[PDB]
Amino acid sequence: RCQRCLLPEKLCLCSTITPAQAKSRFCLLMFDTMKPSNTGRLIADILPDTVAFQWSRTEPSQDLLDLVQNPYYQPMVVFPASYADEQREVIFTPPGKPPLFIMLDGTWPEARKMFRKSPYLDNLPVISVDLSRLSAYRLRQYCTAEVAIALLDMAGDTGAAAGLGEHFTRFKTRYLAGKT
Amino acid sequence: RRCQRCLLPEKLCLCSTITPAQAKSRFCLLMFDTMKPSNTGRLIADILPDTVAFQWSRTEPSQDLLDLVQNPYYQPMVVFPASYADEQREVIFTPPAGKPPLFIMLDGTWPEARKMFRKSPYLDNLPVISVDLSRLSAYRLRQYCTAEVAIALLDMAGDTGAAAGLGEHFTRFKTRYLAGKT
Ligand SMILES: CSC[C@H]1O[C@@H](n2cnc3c(N)ncnc32)[C@H](O)[C@@H]1O
Ligand SMILES: CSC[C@H]1O[C@@H](n2cnc3c(N)ncnc32)[C@H](O)[C@@H]1O
Ligand SMILES: [Zn+2]
Ligand SMILES: [Zn+2]
Repeated sequence: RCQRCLLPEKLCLCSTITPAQAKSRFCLLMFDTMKPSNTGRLIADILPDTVAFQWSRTEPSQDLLDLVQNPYYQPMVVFPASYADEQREVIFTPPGKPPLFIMLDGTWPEARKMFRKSPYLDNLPVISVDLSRLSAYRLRQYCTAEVAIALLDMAGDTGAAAGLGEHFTRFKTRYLAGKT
Repeated sequence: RRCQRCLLPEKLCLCSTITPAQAKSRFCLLMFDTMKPSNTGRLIADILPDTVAFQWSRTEPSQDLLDLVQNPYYQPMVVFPASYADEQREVIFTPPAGKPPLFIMLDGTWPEARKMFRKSPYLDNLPVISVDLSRLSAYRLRQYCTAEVAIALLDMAGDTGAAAGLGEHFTRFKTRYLAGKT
């Protein structure tokens, strides 16, 4: 197995990676800090400015707090609108200020716990994802990578959205064939 | 649900990725019947579109096939393991210089290629070329199928650009063929 791409050495895709540029930026809030089937790591392959943090219940990192409170960005929590309280601001599109998409990586019981017990995210708006936009990139819950492609298209980053789609498709195919 | 041109599930269609190459060598596929997706001889035509294919016949060979294996513009070779040749049969381990090579492939199952090798009087005066398969290492590829053999022959003839192009195309097909199988 390759160590960079985690695919068996006969199926390495590291030679095919070509990054794209986007006005949007991603922040990965990880619960365990990686398994080969985790799709959030594919985002950094196409957008190397992606930042990642290990989630902590008691003591959040000072690097993380300085980012979500940086007025340069318009931060927003990416989580389905059904899970939000009646007073929580919910939006359906990313507004001038470049978005900072905060993803909650992990299984659904863990992403719910991260959503419910992080006081530093409670004043941020929630963005509900229009997954219908995956049709324009010929893609069919939905993993962290598929949601990211929809967000890039929602913000006008078509070049980066198309790139992540071909890279994600390239990975899924070599992953299935590696099981054979 | 399956693409008609590449014979893979439409979600794994690779037709948009095909880029042809150019080579001094030419291929002639002698086939036993008409297609199963795991048959690899068609990948050669994707990268070298001047490939010609004929249906084998025990009684009446075609005149397009007979005129081509007697056209003195080419140097024709029967691609077959030398172990099955008569002791008087000329055997070679490299394509000669000058005249461009014309590789005659016997595509089918090993009982079918053996029958064609013995019952074709129009092929018996031609030399048998023995393929050097260790050349597949230069293309990161590990008997073998028809397409794998053709990559070696291209390398023996000095057509490295086309040998590499067919290398990617073969790996692409095999990867997407295994994935859609699961
Ligand atoms: C493996 S959990 C997938 C993650 O992607 C994001 N996500 C997935 N589906 C949705 C959705 N329908 N709406 C908003 N965010 C989502 C959330 O960050 C979630 O924790
Ligand atoms: C019978 S299907 C195998 C295909 O690979 C070719 N092939 C496999 N091994 C050899 C070999 N050792 N010498 C020549 N052709 C071979 C065959 O001629 C046919 O095209
Ligand atoms: Zn790799
Ligand atoms: Zn196709």
